[PDB]
Amino acid sequence: RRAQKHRLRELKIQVKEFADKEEGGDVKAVCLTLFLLALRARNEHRQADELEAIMQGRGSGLQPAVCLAIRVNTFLSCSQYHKMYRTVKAITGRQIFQPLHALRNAEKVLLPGYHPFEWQPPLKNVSSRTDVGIIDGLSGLASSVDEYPVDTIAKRFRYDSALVSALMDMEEDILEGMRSQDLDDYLNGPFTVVVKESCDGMGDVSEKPAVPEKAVRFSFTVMRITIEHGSQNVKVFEEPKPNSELCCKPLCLMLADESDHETLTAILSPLIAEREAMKSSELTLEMGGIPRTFKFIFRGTGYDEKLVREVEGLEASGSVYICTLCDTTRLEASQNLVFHSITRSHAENLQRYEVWRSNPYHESVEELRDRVKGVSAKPFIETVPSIDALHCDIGNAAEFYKIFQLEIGEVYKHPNASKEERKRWQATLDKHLRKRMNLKPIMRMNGNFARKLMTQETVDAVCELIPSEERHEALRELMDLYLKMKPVWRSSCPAKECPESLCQYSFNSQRFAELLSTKFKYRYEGKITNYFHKTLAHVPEIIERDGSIGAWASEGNQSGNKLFRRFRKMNARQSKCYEMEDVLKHHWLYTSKYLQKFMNAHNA
Amino acid sequence: HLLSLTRRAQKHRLRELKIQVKEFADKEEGGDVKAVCLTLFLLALRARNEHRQADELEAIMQGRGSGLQPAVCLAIRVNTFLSCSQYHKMYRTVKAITGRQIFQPLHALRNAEKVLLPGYHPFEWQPPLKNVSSRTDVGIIDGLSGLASSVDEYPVDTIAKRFRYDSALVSALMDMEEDILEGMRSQDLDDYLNGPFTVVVKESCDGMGDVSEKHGSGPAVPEKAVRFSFTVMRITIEHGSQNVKVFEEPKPNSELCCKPLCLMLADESDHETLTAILSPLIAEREAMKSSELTLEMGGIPRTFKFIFRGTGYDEKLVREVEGLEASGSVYICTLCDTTRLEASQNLVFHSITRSHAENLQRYEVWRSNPYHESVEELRDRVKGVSAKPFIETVPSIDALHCDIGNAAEFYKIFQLEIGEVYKHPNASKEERKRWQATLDKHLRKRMNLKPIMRMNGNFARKLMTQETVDAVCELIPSEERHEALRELMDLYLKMKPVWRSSCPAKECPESLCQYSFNSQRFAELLSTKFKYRYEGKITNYFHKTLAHVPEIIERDGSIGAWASNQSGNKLFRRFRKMNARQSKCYEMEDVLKHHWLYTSKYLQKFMNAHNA
Ligand SMILES: [Ca+2]
Ligand SMILES: [Ca+2]
Ligand SMILES: [Ca+2]
Ligand SMILES: [Zn+2]
Ligand SMILES: [Zn+2]
Repeated sequence: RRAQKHRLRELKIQVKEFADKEEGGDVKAVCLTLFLLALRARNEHRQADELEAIMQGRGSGLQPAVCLAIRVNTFLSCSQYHKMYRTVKAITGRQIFQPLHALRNAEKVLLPGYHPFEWQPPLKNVSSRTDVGIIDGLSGLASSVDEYPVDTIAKRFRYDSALVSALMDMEEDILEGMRSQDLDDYLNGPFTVVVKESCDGMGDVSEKPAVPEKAVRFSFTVMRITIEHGSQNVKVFEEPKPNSELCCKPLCLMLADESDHETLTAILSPLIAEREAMKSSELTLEMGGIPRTFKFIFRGTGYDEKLVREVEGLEASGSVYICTLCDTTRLEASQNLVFHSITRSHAENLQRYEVWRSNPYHESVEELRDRVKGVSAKPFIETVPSIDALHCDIGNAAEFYKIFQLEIGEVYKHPNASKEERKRWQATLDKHLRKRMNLKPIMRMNGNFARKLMTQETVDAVCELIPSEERHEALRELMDLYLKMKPVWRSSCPAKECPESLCQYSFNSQRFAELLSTKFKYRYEGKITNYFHKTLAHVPEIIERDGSIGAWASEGNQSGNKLFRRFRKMNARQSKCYEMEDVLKHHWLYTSKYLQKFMNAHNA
Repeated sequence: HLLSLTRRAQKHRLRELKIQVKEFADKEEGGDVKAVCLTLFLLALRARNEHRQADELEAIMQGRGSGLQPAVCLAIRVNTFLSCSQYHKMYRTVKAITGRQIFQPLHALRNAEKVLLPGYHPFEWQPPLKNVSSRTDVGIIDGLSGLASSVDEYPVDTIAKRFRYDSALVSALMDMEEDILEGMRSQDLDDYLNGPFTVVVKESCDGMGDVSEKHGSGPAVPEKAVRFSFTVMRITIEHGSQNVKVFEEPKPNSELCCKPLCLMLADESDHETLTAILSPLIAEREAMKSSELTLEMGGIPRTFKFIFRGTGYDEKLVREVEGLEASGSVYICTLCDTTRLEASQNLVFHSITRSHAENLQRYEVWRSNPYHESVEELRDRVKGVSAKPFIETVPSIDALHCDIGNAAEFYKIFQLEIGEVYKHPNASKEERKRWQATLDKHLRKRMNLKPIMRMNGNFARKLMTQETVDAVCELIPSEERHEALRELMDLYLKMKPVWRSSCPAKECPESLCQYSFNSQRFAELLSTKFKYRYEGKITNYFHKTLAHVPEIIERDGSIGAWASNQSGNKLFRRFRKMNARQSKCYEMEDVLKHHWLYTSKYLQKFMNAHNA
C-alpha cells in the first residue's frame, strides 16, 4: 500500500508534476486515460470497456422491462428463469435479473386494461369501464343441456382496450416521428390510425393421434398514423415491414374449425359489434402529458380466398362465379381476359342476399342465382375486396409446375393420354429436376418451392428434357413475362421501388394473355383458374386504389402459427380454461414495440 | 473535459506522458507498463480515499468481479435447456444494454466445453492394455464398432454412438478433481499424495421405453432405445496400513450422477444387435481389470485402480444376459438352484451359489452333453442354463419389490381368512369375488381407501399398517385369528426397516441381528398356522425377500442402494427435441454430448451453489 507507493514514488511525483504542469492538475483524468490506452494496447478491451463503464457510473442491474424482453423473446419458462436468476445472483453477488414478482408487476403495464381513456360520443352497446383484460370469448353464450351444444374455448380482449394499449406502447415512435417531421411536440390534432384486420384458420394444432383439433386466431395491426396539421396530412408514423412475423397483434382465439359457421359467428359477433361501434367516435387519451384525439379507419384485408368467400357470403371456390371482386363467370373470363372492373362491395352483397331471400320478381332458382350473382348467405363481416400475395404466388407456382408436367408429355401433338402416362410424366419431371437443381419432390407446395422453381434455369433444364424446339420459345417467353410481372405485387412499395414494371404492366400483361390464348389454348379454351384472373385483370386497379399488394397480405398471420404451438407447448397451465389465457397473453407480450426496442439495442 | 475525448485525440494529447512512463518502465522495471500504470492510477484513486473503486478494480484484475467465467455460462446454457442462437440473443442483449461483457460469447463457451468432454487429458496405462488403442484423444466414435452394413451381410438398421471406456473413465475422474482433494483434506491426509486409489464403479444398462417424436398423422412406429451407463460410486485409498474413504457419492441412484457411455436406438429384446454393440465395451472392461492409470490432477502423478460391479440390471434383463430361461421357468431365483416347488417348500434356508464361471461351465455342459441324458435330465443337470452367458453380473434387489411381494401375499391372505376357507377348502371363483367385494367395501368404509387392481408403491405401503389388520380383524370372528394375524403383522413390521435403511450397520444393528430368527418364525407360522396357503405358487420377490437378503447385506452393504422408474425418458426427449441436429447420425452425437455435459459434478457445483 504505502510501501508499494514508496517503491515507485519517483514516478508518482514525476507524473504528478507532469499532470499539474500541462494538464493543470487533473491527475485522475490523465492517469485513468493512461491506464485505458495502456490496457487497450495489449488487446484486452474487455477490462477497458468495463472500467470505462464503472468510471461512468452505470448500474450493473437491469430494469424489469429488459428482463421481460429476455423472458419472452427467448421462450424460457417461469421456472427456468428462477434457476438462471438465483444462480447469477449467487455467483456474482449483485443481482442482475430482477425476481419474478417485479417482473409480473412490470407486465401489467403492457397488457390491455391498465390505462384511463374515454370516447366522444360514448360507445353504444359497449361498456364504459377501463379495466377489463381477458374476458371469456363465448360472451356468456349459455351452455345448458336444453340448448344448442357447444364445446369450444375462446378468449379475447375487448376491441377498444386493445387499441388503447397498442397505441400507448408506441408513444415513443409517434413522438419521434413528430419530431423528425418538423412538427410541434405539443400537438393534439385529430390523428387517424389505419388498422389492417386479418383472420386465418391454422388447423392441425393438436399434439399427442387420430383426433385433429383446429384453431382460429383473429388479429390486427397498426399501419399508418397521420395528423392533419394546417392544410395537409403527414405520415407521422409508418410501419417498417407490415406483413412481418411480429407486427400483428392477437385479439381473439378459439379452438374451432374455419367451417363451423354457427360457432364462428357466435364468437366473432361481439368483435364486429365493437368495430361497428367505434367508427363514429373519437378516443381521447393522454400521449405524453397533454391529451390527444384518435380516429380510426379499419380495412379488413388479410383473409385467404376461402375465408373471404365464406364470411362475405358467396358460393364456394369451385363455383361458376370466380371473382370476389367482380361478377363474371369463368366462361366469360377466358374470352375477355383483361378488361374487367371491381364492383363487389359489402352493402351490395347484403342487398343481394335480401333479394335472394325475398324473391320479389317471382322466378326460379336457376335465374335467381344468376340475378344475385351467386350470393346465397347473409354476409356478416365488412371486408374490402383484394387479392392476397402469398397464396397467389403458391398457386401460380403449382399451376405452371402442372404445365411443365403437361408439356413433357407433348399433348399439343396428340391429346388425352390416359392416367398412366401422367404418373410417368410426373416421375420424369421431378427426377430430372432433382437431378439438376437438387429440388426434393414435395407434395404440399410451400413458398420456398415457388422461390426456387420459378426460375429460367429450371426452364432451361426442362427444355433439355422436352423434345421440340419452338416449345422452348413458347415456354421461355412465358416465364420471363411472368418474372417481369411478379414484382409489381410482390413489392412492399412498388410506387417508388419498381416504377418501371408498374407502368409497363398493362402491355406486359395483355401480351401474356395473348400468348396464353394462342399457343396454349389446349388448356385455357374453356376454364381458367381464379388466380390467373386476379393477377391479370384487376391489379392495375388495386394499385391505384391502395398502393401495395404485399403489405395487405396475411403473411404475418401465416408466420405466427408456430408461436401458437410453441407458446402452448412450453408456457401454459394445462387446464384448457386457463390454457388459452396464457397463449394470448404471451402472444401479446411478444409483439409489443416497447420490448422489441430492447432486442434491437445492438443495432443502436 | 479530458474524459470525453477520442482515443486518437487522447493519444495526441498525452503522447509525451506515454513516452515518459514507458521510458521509466524500461529504465527501472524493464518494460512492465501495465503493472506500474496499475500502481500509479490505483494510488491516484486511493489517495482520495475512495476504496470502493479499488476493491472493484482488484476484483476485475483478479477476475473475481462481475465476470462469469465461461464454465458458469456453459452451466447456464446446458442446465436450463437453452439453444445456441437464443443464448446469443440473450448475450448480445445484456451486453448492449449494460455495456459490460457479462455473458461470455459462444466460442469461449465451446472451448470451455471441450475440457469437460472426453478426449482432452493425456494419460497412460502402466501395463499397456492389450487390444485397446493407445492414443489419448478419441471423442465420440461410431458405436457399431466398425460393423458390416453391406447388403450381402446381416441386415442392420440401428444407430449407436459411444465413447471409449477408458477415455470416459479418465474424463469422469478428472471432472471430480476438487472433490477428491477436499475428500483427503477432510480426512486430514496430505493434499499431495500418490496412489493407488481404488475406484469402485457401479455398472448399469437398462431400457428407455419410447422416444418417438411422431407429431400426429398416424402412430409412425415404436422406436425403443436403450443406453449403457456407469457411476463413480466410491473412491478409497490406503496410507500404508489402513484403507480410508476419500470419496462417497451421496445420492447413488439419482439422475444427475448416471453418466452415459453408450446410446443406441435398438430394441432391448433384440439380442444380436444388443450383444454386438455391447461386446467392445465388455472387451475393454475385461482389459482394465488388471492395469493402472497414471493421471496428473494435482500437478503430480497419481495412480488409479478399478473395481467394476454390475448391480444395475433389471430382473428381466439379468435372465437374458446371463443365460437363464426367460420368464416361465421353474427355476425362479437368479442366485440359487431352487425350483418353484422347493421355493414353495423350503421357505428360509438357502445360500447363493450362482456366479459367472460356473454358469459358463454349465453352458458348456449343456452344449457338450457329456452324459448322454435326455432333454429333461439335461435340464435338471444344468439347473436352467440354456444360453451362453457373456456379461459378469452381480444381481440384487430393491425395496419396492420386497414390500410389494409382501403386500400381494397379505392381500390374498386377508381375502382367504376373511371367509374361513380353511374349513371350506373348495370354493368357487364367484365366491372369491364376493369375499373380495366385501373386503373392498369394508376397507373403503373403515380405512377410506379406493382399492384397485394393479399394486403400486404407496398403496402397498399404506395397506400394511397395524390399524389395517386391526380394522379388518373385527370382520372375522374367532380371535385366535386376530392374535395370529397380529403376530404376523408385527413380524412384518419388524422385518421392514432392514431394507429401509440404506446402511443397516448404522441404522438398525439390533434388527439386523435375529433376521434369521424372525424369518424362521415367519416361515414356521406361515406354514404352521396358515397350513392352507400352500398352493404351490410363490413369487421370486417373496423368495429373495425371505432368503437372499442377509447374503446381499454382507455382500455389498445396502439393499435399495444398488438397484435401478421413468426418469431418463423425459431427459432423452428434452435433449432430442429442443437442442439437437437432424440427420440421425449427428442427432445421437449431440444428445450424447449434452447428456454427458449435463451430468458433471463441476457444473452441478456451479448450479446449486446458491444454497451454500
Ligand atoms: Ca387458411
Ligand atoms: Ca394460413
Ligand atoms: Ca426400465
Ligand atoms: Zn374479376
Ligand atoms: Zn433364491
